[PDB]
Amino acid sequence: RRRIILFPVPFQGHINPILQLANVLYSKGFSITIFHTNFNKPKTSNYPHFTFRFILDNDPQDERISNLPTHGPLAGMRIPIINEHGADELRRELELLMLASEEDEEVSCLITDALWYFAQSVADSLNLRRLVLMTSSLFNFHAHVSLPQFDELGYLDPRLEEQASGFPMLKVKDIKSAYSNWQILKEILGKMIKQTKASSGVIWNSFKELEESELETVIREIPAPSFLIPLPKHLTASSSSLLDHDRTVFQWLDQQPPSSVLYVSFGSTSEVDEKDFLEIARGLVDSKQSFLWVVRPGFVKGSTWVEPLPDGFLGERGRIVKWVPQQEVLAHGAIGAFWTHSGWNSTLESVCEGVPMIFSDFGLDQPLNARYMSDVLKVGVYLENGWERGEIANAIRRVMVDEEGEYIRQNARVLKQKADVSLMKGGSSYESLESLVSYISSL
Ligand SMILES: C[C@@H]1C[C@@]23CC[C@H]4[C@@](C)(CCC[C@@]4(C)C(=O)O)[C@@H]2CC[C@]1(O[C@@H]1O[C@H](CO)[C@@H](O)[C@@H](O[C@@H]2O[C@@H](CO)[C@@H](O)[C@@H](O)[C@@H]2O)[C@H]1O[C@H]1O[C@@H](CO)[C@H](O)[C@H](O)[C@@H]1O)C3
Ligand SMILES: O=c1ccn([C@@H]2O[C@H](COP(=O)(O)OP(=O)(O)O)[C@@H](O)[C@H]2O)c(=O)[nH]1
Repeated sequence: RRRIILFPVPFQGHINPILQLANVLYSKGFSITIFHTNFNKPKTSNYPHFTFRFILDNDPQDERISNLPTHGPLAGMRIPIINEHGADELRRELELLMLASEEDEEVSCLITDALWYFAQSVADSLNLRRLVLMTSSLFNFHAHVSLPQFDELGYLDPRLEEQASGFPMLKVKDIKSAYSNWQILKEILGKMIKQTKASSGVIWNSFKELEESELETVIREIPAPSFLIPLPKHLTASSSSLLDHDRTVFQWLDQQPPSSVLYVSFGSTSEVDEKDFLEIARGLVDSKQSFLWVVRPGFVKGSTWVEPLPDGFLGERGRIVKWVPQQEVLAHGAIGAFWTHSGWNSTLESVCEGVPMIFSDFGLDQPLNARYMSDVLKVGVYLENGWERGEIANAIRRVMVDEEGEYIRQNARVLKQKADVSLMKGGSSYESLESLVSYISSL
């Protein structure tokens, strides 16, 4: 028997695909151990078939992460901090596990988030193969490796509406938004790319017919074999949710006509002004469409939840909730469209459920996802110029009601079908998974 160790980054958009992958590999006969921080841990009782080992932030907590806040932008500093100081502990934990292994059981490989670049040298030092799971798109990676030219052309220094050079898919504004925090980002992205290239293999949460134009960059830039597997088509991430589900939404969805509901969610970490939260509310009401709006407590700066919102302002058409099983909501027949912040997991879930999108973005890979989905695949409409009630309502009605938006709704249905076909015998994702399992088994 063969065991796989997976090591996720402890945030919702990173824990979800890694535990989806773990379940896919378990279904192929591998045993599974998950290394995880105590911070943002998932419910281990949801995974009785996995062994969990909590590392790196056991108390006594290191002076470096002990004081760090658990929410907000600062919470993510754990990532560079662990990258720079976690190697010795990670090596100890891997050796302990390999020493306690049964005789009929070998550890085939370690799979980490690509952001754990420090894990490559640890795994090398144990003669352990490391595979990398990319939680962002191939298009995003193509932009990463093109950063030399970007800085060179002056894109990275504060021409906004012009097509970027040798990247006609993007506007300069997209690059400026995506790489706005350069000094801090440049080092992380450089190290992540370098150690991804040195890995034994790269698993992408995508499928070939989604990102066909980007396959050549990956083959040329990454010498290790790449595997494209659309995880949401195998299973939802419901079991790895870090917050409790409000499942009362399904009884409400069951009262809505098919394709009549706009689902609205801006992810697991974004936050907005009070000024913008109220403009978003006014756009929603102005569209005259039914909506289900997930608002994380903490989404609005300066309020605990939605205190700025007058009582009854959503009316008959709208409901606001703290958190849902998102892919299961997207699969419900009532859903007509998805207003997303363009996180990659949300984007791919909406594609795999065939739901057209309205795109906003909060930086990082989000503006690139929004531009690729709206202009290359044409499965949504991109609100690329702030929050304005009038523009919001027009975008919503264009995707959900206007005859002019029919091609977008049709494109989303066709793309879902292409994803389903990729999982059949002979399809691209079926063959990638088949190859991934035989590759891991040969290690
Ligand atoms: C590893 C990065 C370093 C860091 C932490 C510190 C830093 C930064 C945030 C930037 C500046 C402020 C500061 C200080 C501050 O934390 O607020 C600075 C950038 C980002 C850092 O990682 C981010 O940590 C967030 C939690 O704080 C997560 O929610 C992650 O992302 C979430 O899930 C994804 C699904 O794959 C996305 O789809 C994404 O939409 C979604 O937000 C991850 O985003 C992406 O960063 C992309 C930037 O290029 C990468 O390409 C990766 O692919 C990576 O996925 C955190
Ligand atoms: O109410 C919600 C909102 C989102 N999610 C899940 O949280 C993840 C968000 O990841 P994404 O990459 O889209 O954005 P991030 O939060 O990392 O910015 C996705 O898997 C969603 O299905 C959820 O389960 N319920």
